[PDB]
Formats: sequence, structure tokens, C-alpha cells
Amino acid sequence: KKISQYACQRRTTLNNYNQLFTDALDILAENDELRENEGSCLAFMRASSVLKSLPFPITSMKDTEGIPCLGDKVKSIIEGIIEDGESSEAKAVLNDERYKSFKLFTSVFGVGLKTAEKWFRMGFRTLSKIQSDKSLRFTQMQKAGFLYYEDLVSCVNRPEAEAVSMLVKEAVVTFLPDALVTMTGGFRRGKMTGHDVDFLITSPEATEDEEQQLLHKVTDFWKQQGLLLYCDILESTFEKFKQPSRKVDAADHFQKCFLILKLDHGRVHSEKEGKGWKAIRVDLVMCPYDRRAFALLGWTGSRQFERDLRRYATHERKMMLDNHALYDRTKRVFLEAESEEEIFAHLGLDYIEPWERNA
Ligand SMILES: O=C(/C=C/c1cc(C(=O)c2cccc(F)c2)c[nH]1)/C=C(/O)C(=O)O
Ligand code: NA
Repeated sequence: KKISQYACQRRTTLNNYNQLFTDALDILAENDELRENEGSCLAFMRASSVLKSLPFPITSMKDTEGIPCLGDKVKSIIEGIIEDGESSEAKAVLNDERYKSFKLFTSVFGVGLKTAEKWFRMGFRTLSKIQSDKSLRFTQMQKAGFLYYEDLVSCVNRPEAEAVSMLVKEAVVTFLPDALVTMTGGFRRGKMTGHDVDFLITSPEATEDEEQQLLHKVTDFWKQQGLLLYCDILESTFEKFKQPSRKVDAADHFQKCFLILKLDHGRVHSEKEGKGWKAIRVDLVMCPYDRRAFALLGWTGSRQFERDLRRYATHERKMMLDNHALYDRTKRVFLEAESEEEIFAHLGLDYIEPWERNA
């Protein structure tokens, strides 16, 4: 059969046989994001995504025949890597002063594209020179980002993610004992590591007020217990009867919080001390019970899988999909789902397992 142009019609597992090509294409896509070239960024992301789905490594240009999303620019990059095992294009990006600075500065929690650009234009090149500067003013997010930098830059492993899951579940059930807590993001897709641990929380019997107060109760409990190192709660802007997003990259309107938690080493059951704890980035999302499948699907990712799911729904099925709902423009009805499988069925897609969504 023919490989689909949509990530939602491909099985993308963590055994990537084309890391030589995709690491180069991911660097080129990231540079186009920095250079504000959204179009070229998207073309490299789609090419990298399709190669990640292959069950074999590309070893000749003939191997690329019949593969979609491989334009002439991309094929030149693949050709170059086949030639000497390296990408001269990606090598130039890795040695570029702006690219190096952007990667380094945005590696700090609280620093995005605008602050990284600002510091570069000010002549900063190292985090040591930024942190020690007496004229710079930092946001509370950046202060936390610098204070817990070494812990946050070290990858969160599965024993740590599970230790955090235990803490989240223990805190949540204290206030809502019927609540369902699910680990989402990369770890749900089978990843060994991640930069953070994400969770979806839902309750079948909670009221609108109970739903709203849970993240405040849980974070106050952790603040009392001296485990809350950073906390930012974004209130819900969810609209029960609004049509799903038409945007390329849909925004999530559910109540959520961006945290840094103190994880004591005694809570981690691993193969393996220092201060005896590690700072961990944790995100919590609270959603209404009836929207739990849409939120789970959205938060499981990957970002490319989500983009293609929504693009397929729009272009192929005249349906509108987002983290909150699924709307059928032809039948003029919202479609209900109690599981991810039901969402895939509504869209006419064969079910793709979470570990097959690493697009
Ligand atoms: O990999 C991509 C990100 C989506 C995504 C969401 C997350 C987390 O936030 C996350 C991380 C670790 C643990 C955890 F529980 C949650 C992980 N995957 C996107 C590509 O497709 C690309 O950029 O090419
Ligand atoms: Na950052």
C-alpha cells in the first residue's frame, strides 16, 4: 500500500531507523522556526515525520521512491547524507551563532523566542554571563528556570515519572476520590525520558465548582508540604457549546497548571545522591468528564500527530477536531466519544496506539 501524507494514517514507533536523516531535518526545521520561516519549517517537519514512520533505513535514493512529503530541497539533504554520512546544511546550522544562542537560552524555563532574541542582540552568549548580570531583570518563571536549571535540563526518566504519578494521584484523591488521573505526553507514547511529566485529571461526579477548585487545593497541599517550587495556574476559558478550533495549531482552553515539584529521592524506585531531591517540571490539566477522550487524545501527542489528525478531519472528513470536541459540518452535530478508539472511528481512521503516535 501507499504511505499516507498524514501522520494519523501511519504507525510511528520509537525504533527510528532514519535518525541520521531526521536529526538533520529536525535541526533544519528548528532553525526555520528561529528564522520565522513557518513554511520551510513545516516542509522539513513533514519530511522528518514520514521518515520516522519507515520500518527500514534509507540507504540509497531509490529507497525514497513513493514516499510522500519529500520535496526537491529535502531530497538534496537526503542525497548529501547518503554521500558522506553528514548533512553540510545541518552542520552550518549547528555552528551558527544565532541558532546556538537560541537553543541554549530557550533551554531555561521561562525563556522563549522573544527573550532569547533580546539577549542575543544585547551581546550575551552564555548562561553564566546572563545569570550574573546586575542590570537584567528576570520574570518569576525565569528565576525558577535558573535556580533549578541543572535538574530541569537532566532528562526525567520513567522511575521519576512514576514517582510524580504517585504524588499527583495521592494529592488528587484526597479532595476528589472518584477522580481519574492519566499520565499523557511522551511517557504515554512509550518514551524512556521527557523534559516534563504531564497529567490529565477528570472526575465523573464533580460539579463545575469542584472541577475548578481541585488544582488550587492540590497545589496549596503541596505548598504546605514544601514540595511546590513553582506554580502558575491558568484558569479555564472552555466554552461547552463553541465549535472546535479552525487554527492550524489549536489552543487548549481547559484549566491547567505549570509546576516545578520537589521530588524526594526516597520516592523513586530505580536501579540507583547529593541534596537528596530533584526539581521536576509537571503539567496538570483538568477537563470536564464528557470531554476526557478529546483531551487525552490532544495531550498524548505527538505535536505532528495532532496537527495531521486535525488537518485530516478538516480536509478529508469536513469535521472539526480539537482537545475539547469533534464537530461534523455535514451532519451539523457534535460527535460524542467515551474513548480515543471512538474518536478514530468517527474520523474513519484505523486506531493508532499511543506508542504508534511518535510522528
Ligand atoms: O515530540 C513532540 C512533542 C509532543 C509531546 C507532548 C509531550 C510532553 O509535553 C511530554 C513530554 C514528556 C512527558 C510527558 F508526560 C509529556 C511530549 N510529546 C512533537 C514532535 O512531533 C516534533 O516537534 O517534531
Ligand atoms: Na524555554
